[PDB]
Amino acid sequence: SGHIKRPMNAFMVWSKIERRKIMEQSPDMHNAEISKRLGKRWKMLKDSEKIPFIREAERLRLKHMADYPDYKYRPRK
DNA sequence: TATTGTTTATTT
DNA sequence: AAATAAACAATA
Repeated sequence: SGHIKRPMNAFMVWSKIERRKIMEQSPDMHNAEISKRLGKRWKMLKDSEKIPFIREAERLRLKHMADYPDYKYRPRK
């Protein structure tokens, strides 16, 4: 459609993988509960444990700049 | 139907 | 200038 999406931050990068894991082990589980539990877990994670994901987001961000150099975030009502 | 981090938009 | 609001990325 032409709309350029926001880069995934570290929490989104981690959430994708962990949501997939919870889905594989515990299917038939509602997405709101999964988000609540993922938020709690992420808040418990040590900063160092978060390093791979943070950097990964940054990597994606760099790619975003290369793919859409004229891009700026524009939230609209 | 919810979550965190990031950015812009709005109100103070 | 600074506190607050609000949009939004992936996903069942």
